[PDB]
Amino acid sequence: DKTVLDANLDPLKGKTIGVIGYGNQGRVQATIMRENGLNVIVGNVKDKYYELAKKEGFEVYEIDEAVRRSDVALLLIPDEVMKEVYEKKIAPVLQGKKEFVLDFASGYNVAFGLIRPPKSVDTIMVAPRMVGEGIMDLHKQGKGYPVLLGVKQDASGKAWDYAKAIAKGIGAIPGGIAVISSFEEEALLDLMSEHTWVPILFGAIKACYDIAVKEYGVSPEAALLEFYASGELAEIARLIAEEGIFNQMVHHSTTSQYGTLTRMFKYYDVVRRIVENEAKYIWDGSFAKEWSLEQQAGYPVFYRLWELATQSEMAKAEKELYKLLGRK
Amino acid sequence: DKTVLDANLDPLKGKTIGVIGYGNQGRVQATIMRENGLNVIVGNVKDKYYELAKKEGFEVYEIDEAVRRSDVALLLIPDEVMKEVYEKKIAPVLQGKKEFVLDFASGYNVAFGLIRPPKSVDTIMVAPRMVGEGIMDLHKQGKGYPVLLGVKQDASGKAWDYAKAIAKGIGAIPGGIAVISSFEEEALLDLMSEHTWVPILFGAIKACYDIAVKEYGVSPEAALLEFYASGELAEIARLIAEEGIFNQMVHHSTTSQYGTLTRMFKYYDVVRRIVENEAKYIWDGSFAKEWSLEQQAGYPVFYRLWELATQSEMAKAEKELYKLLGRK
Amino acid sequence: DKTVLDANLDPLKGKTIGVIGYGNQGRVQATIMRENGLNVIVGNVKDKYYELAKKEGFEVYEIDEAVRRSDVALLLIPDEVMKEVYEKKIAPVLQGKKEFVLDFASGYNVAFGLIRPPKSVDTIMVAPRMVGEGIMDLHKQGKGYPVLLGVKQDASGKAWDYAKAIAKGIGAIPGGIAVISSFEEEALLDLMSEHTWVPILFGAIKACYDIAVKEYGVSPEAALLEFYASGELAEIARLIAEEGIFNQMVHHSTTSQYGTLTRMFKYYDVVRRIVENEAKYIWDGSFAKEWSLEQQAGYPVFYRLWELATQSEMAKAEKELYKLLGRK
Amino acid sequence: DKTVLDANLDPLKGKTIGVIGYGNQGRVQATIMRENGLNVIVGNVKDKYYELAKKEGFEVYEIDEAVRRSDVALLLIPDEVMKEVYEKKIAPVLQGKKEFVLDFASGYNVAFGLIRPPKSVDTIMVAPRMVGEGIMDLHKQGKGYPVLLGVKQDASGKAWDYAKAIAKGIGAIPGGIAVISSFEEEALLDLMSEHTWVPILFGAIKACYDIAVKEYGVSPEAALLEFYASGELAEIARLIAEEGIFNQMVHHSTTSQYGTLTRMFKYYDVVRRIVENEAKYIWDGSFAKEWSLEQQAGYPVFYRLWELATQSEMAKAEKELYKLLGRK
Ligand SMILES: NC(=O)C1=CN([C@@H]2O[C@H](COP(=O)(O)OP(=O)(O)OC[C@H]3O[C@@H](n4cnc5c(N)ncnc54)[C@H](O)[C@@H]3O)[C@@H](O)[C@H]2O)C=CC1
Ligand SMILES: NC(=O)C1=CN([C@@H]2O[C@H](COP(=O)(O)OP(=O)(O)OC[C@H]3O[C@@H](n4cnc5c(N)ncnc54)[C@H](O)[C@@H]3O)[C@@H](O)[C@H]2O)C=CC1
Ligand SMILES: NC(=O)C1=CN([C@@H]2O[C@H](COP(=O)(O)OP(=O)(O)OC[C@H]3O[C@@H](n4cnc5c(N)ncnc54)[C@H](O)[C@@H]3O)[C@@H](O)[C@H]2O)C=CC1
Ligand SMILES: NC(=O)C1=CN([C@@H]2O[C@H](COP(=O)(O)OP(=O)(O)OC[C@H]3O[C@@H](n4cnc5c(N)ncnc54)[C@H](O)[C@@H]3O)[C@@H](O)[C@H]2O)C=CC1
Ligand SMILES: O=C(O)C1(C(=O)O)CC1
Ligand SMILES: O=C(O)C1(C(=O)O)CC1
Ligand SMILES: O=C(O)C1(C(=O)O)CC1
Ligand SMILES: O=C(O)C1(C(=O)O)CC1
Ligand SMILES: [Mg+2]
Ligand SMILES: [Mg+2]
Ligand SMILES: [Mg+2]
Ligand SMILES: [Mg+2]
Ligand SMILES: [Mg+2]
Ligand SMILES: [Mg+2]
Ligand SMILES: [Mg+2]
Ligand SMILES: [Mg+2]
Repeated sequence: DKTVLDANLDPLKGKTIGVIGYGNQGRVQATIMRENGLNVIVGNVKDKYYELAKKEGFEVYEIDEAVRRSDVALLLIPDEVMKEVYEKKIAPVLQGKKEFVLDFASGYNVAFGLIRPPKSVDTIMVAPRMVGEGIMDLHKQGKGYPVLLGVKQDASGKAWDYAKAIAKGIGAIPGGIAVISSFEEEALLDLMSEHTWVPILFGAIKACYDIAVKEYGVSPEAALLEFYASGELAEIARLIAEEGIFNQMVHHSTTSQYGTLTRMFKYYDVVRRIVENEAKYIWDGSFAKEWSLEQQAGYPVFYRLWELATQSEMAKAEKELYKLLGRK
Repeated sequence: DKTVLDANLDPLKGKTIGVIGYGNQGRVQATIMRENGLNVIVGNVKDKYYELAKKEGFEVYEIDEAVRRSDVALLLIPDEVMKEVYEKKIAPVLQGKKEFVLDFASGYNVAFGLIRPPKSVDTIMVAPRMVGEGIMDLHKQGKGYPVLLGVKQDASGKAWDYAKAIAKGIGAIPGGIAVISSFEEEALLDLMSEHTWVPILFGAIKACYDIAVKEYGVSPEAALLEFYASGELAEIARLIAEEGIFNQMVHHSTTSQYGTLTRMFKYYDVVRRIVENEAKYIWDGSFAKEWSLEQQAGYPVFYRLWELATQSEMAKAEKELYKLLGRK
Repeated sequence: DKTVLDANLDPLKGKTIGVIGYGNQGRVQATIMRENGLNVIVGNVKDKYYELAKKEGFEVYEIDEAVRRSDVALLLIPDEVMKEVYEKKIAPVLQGKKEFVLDFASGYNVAFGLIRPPKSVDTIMVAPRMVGEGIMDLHKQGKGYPVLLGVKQDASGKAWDYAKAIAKGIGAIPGGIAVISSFEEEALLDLMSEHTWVPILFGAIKACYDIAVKEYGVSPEAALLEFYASGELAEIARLIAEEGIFNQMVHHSTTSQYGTLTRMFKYYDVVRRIVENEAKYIWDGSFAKEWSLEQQAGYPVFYRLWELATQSEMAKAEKELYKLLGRK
Repeated sequence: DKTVLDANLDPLKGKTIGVIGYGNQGRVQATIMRENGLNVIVGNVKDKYYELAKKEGFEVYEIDEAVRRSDVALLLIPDEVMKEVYEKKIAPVLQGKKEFVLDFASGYNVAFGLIRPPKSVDTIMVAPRMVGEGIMDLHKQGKGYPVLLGVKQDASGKAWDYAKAIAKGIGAIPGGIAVISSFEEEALLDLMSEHTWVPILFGAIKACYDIAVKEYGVSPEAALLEFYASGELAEIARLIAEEGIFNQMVHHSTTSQYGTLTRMFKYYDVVRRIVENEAKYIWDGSFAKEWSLEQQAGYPVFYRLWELATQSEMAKAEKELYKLLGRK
């Protein structure tokens, strides 16, 4: 199928590579590649992470300097401010180039047009789905991890093979896999999760707490223990990742199975409508507007919601309890 | 009535005039006026259009220089960025003046307060309704064209006569006509069209295509031919402009007349509600906010909708077909 | 694909052809075919058009006489009364035949069963999409035009090749194209347009006028100029036919693009429902009933709506204005 | 105001007049005019009414003969079939004329386009509002009655003075009055009554009977006596015509006044909506279609409703009762 289990490493050997950032990915992928036999460099804001980068033995010039030396550059930095940084300190230098290849971790800025490099640059993506520490927790096992391949602009007829070259350049295949997919799909997917089932889950838990306490005279401690203060969810998620989402439930009681299945098929349409609405809202570009403007305004809503969440009854009770159990 | 069929040319003879821009209008109106016996100048961004402007024999200083020399200035440039340009490079110079007269092509920026010149400047508008090439396609015929007159600020008791002086200074009357109307009316009108019947028309066509193909098993080619790939609409519009909208239909079949009339009077209320909503949305200033913010954010929605429109089935089919017919 | 770019001319050479009518199509297609090397005749009501037909050098017997001489006949006459004329003056003669081929310009009467010739006649259609003058405006250019091919009844196993023979017999391919499609598709398409986007467009324009005048104190002249009294729509339609519907908008302002796209995607569902309703109403045969009965009753609704449209405020204002501009 | 209290009689003296029909109006108006000093004739179907017409001393040729002799003709015949009769036996003769003037009693057929005489005939209306016997019940009193003047087509610049000449030619002014009004207004008005308050009244009475009998155990006799079997309504209507609709109520009890006024102002909106709907239905021409088709089909609905009304309980009870009181 569309999957790729391993591929070549030719087009990157003989060229220099530009690594922008030394955070989670930057450090991991950079060290991996250096250990994969390639000449590489680093670009970074000269701060604590720069200390750590030059510590681990990576020559780190300024950003634009690392782009002048490299014919490839990977922008392993945030998604909320990258626009300005590209406008000022990268776009000029890039205009001073021919045959360049720019690859990102997230498609937010490109899928929505906030960054439009010239037609003189093959534009690509790949993105893994971990938080990043799992990838060393797998590399020391000699394993490989899964990722999502994308190409935005092709000015060399080689963007795809460059894609797989990079892929193998970071230690994903062989050992994991590599999927191919537009910038658009990656962004859509990453945002659907953050907008559909995570918040629904959290709101459901909060509602259960509130109800159980204010309408059935229950002790906060017991509610917290049942819903999330226990590690039940973690084990369930592990079993899901191992065996499968449904086959996981064989280790439960028949009562749990029955209730879960019935109520799942009973409420499927509601959440379906919700997911439709949110996915549409994303496909159109509305959420990117919303979020960019919330930055420009000074993050008021962010602030207020962070406050309301922590000043809620559930959070205070969780505080007292976690204190009791010694949990920090 | 409020119309004016021709008027004087006195207050502009003896004065210098400031022409900002050499695009469609700028070039046409400027050449017309030079050919109407007036001393004029040009202000322009020094680029290809500046090449063409100095080509056609118009001394072109910098913007602010052309405003220092002139006691009148006309801002024949876009509507999305004009704000900043006025703030930086025009407002200072203007503060260095007394007795100035500023006229625009569109009232967007003034009707909504994005540009508020001092009380030391008679502020006016006029705007034609063509795309611009029709006006030479009429001037070489010695004809005149119609326009909309507006006055925002009067500090000389002469703004209206300056208005008609300008009017005749561009070759509209005699030969066409000149209407008088606020900045507000012009903006309201130009935006109602772009928000009510153009998009409704396009959506209706798209829906007809989709339905005919996915529910009645029709070939894309035939659908495209019927709906818009033919020049039927062009001839209809021409006859409308010539004879009248309804009298135009006498050249149709009685079947078409009957169906059209019945369905027109049948759906009038719906579109009426829609038009009410949109006109209200405009009168209040909401759309200007929406659009300015969409600029500040980086044009995400614009980008995504441009993509969705071109990646639609109808567009791909139109591509294949137009290729077949040799149409570029 | 289903398209055909040129084909044979064999089955019509050696046979006589029956041309019923000398209107727009009749004259054009008849002259074309005579100029394509075929023996042809004409059938016509002996009136001014008969004068013009015998003028241009076409022997014109009576209808039934032209059918007795020909083994093919094409009924290039209206769609509202053709039924009776076929019942009286054509059905008998046709019953006096074997091996006949009848082709029409519109499928209304056949797609809905108002005319059911015998199984002794291969029954076909083709229909172009112009108004008719464009076809000489193309033939003098040596070009060809597009059309829609259909076969209703096959009693010779040759109906399709007769179809393409006729096609080339009228100067469409080579130079244009020829699509194949049932009688049903042609009728459905021609009627969807006349019922969905034309009347919606007109009602939207009318509503905009009414609103702008009665709720924002606008002068009728300016409204008329903006909405349709200008030739803006004609140029837009031309660019659509030339470049494409969406690519056409690149010549507009970004403001117009943004508003149009947003409002198009915002109102797509409403017009979709409307189009569904009307297409269903047509597929079932209801509209044909409606229209036939409106004929039998004496055209009352037709009359009254024609009156209401012309006695509207917009029409009177358009009258005064068109008078001012010299437009007849 | 628009009223006219008396006028001239000149244009009709010296000309012959064509009177079509000898029914209620025909006889009355014809005898009046003969008694007003004018040369007149009659056209009639040769039947009992023809017997009566030639009885009263009016030479009566055939219809077309009476139109050949006259330069004016008045069509004092029904509204359901007049179309055909005009098509066959009047349109030809009329085509054989120049300078003709046709006046009707009702605008149904003309206001809706079922009869469109040539531009060689000044087309007019006037219509009285009685049933016809009241007009002799007034003429023997030397009085005059009110009527509604209308002009459809003017080919002599004299249609209005012909109108008033006719008016005085029938004994309406002086003594009554004459209003001027389109064909459209007359038809609209005559049909609104027959569709709004007459049927509402009857349905209300019927509902009151049904309710009182089936939910409060009342004797049919008493219900019939209260609601309509008494002549209460007749006296009320007389007082309305004499004094005024509201001033009429001073002769009632305060209880009746209070209840009537309160419930009138309480239900005004409902009946207003109903009247709006029906008036719209008429203005468009829909009802004329409905009624013409009900003729063409054979009057099924008419028949069935006539049956249901007479086979109702109320009608049978009214039968028994009217029998008791000797009323036929
Ligand atoms: N756990 C996560 O957050 C994951 C993040 N990603 C992607 O990697 C990127 C990193 O995300 P995070 O590190 O979590 O965000 P973060 O909030 O931790 O960003 C902190 C870093 O951004 C720099 N920075 C902050 N503001 C800056 C400014 N105005 N100008 C220049 N530099 C500035 C700082 O130097 C600092 O090193 C994101 O774009 C995301 O798309 C992908 C997988 C998981
Ligand atoms: N066909 C149309 O678009 C019509 C335009 N108008 C009015 O005339 C004006 C011109 O419209 P268009 O030429 O079509 O827009 P446009 O998109 O073609 O504007 C391009 C011009 O704007 C300049 N420009 C762009 N960005 C700039 C920036 N940041 N700073 C300085 N200059 C910048 C460029 O030098 C370029 O010459 C509009 O404001 C509109 O209200 C009136 C009738 C029709
Ligand atoms: N512009 C258009 O109206 C188009 C028409 N067509 C098709 O071609 C046909 C012609 O349409 P139009 O010429 O526009 O209609 P039309 O209203 O112009 O019809 C006038 C013609 O019909 C004849 N006619 C009228 N009543 C008649 C009657 N009772 N008995 C015998 N002959 C009568 C007349 O002699 C006259 O020549 C239509 O059926 C239509 O399907 C196809 C493309 C465009
Ligand atoms: N009381 C009323 O009905 C009112 C009538 N009018 C108007 O006066 C006219 C007379 O109305 P009515 O006498 O009540 O209608 P009606 O139902 O009494 O019509 C009977 C007359 O119509 C003739 N007739 C019937 N069918 C015919 C046919 N196929 N062909 C030729 N002649 C036919 C008959 O010979 C007969 O003389 C109407 O058109 C109406 O507009 C105006 C005021 C009141
Ligand atoms: O929620 C629980 O504790 C479980 C049960 O079956 O009772 C294991 C799922
Ligand atoms: O849509 C069509 O082709 C028309 C027809 O009457 O059939 C000309 C309007
Ligand atoms: O962008 C504008 O203002 C247009 C107008 O409606 O006049 C050209 C489309
Ligand atoms: O309905 C009645 O009998 C009346 C009353 O007042 O009781 C006279 C009106
Ligand atoms: Mg994710
Ligand atoms: Mg994310
Ligand atoms: Mg416009
Ligand atoms: Mg605009
Ligand atoms: Mg059509
Ligand atoms: Mg049609
Ligand atoms: Mg009446
Ligand atoms: Mg009546």
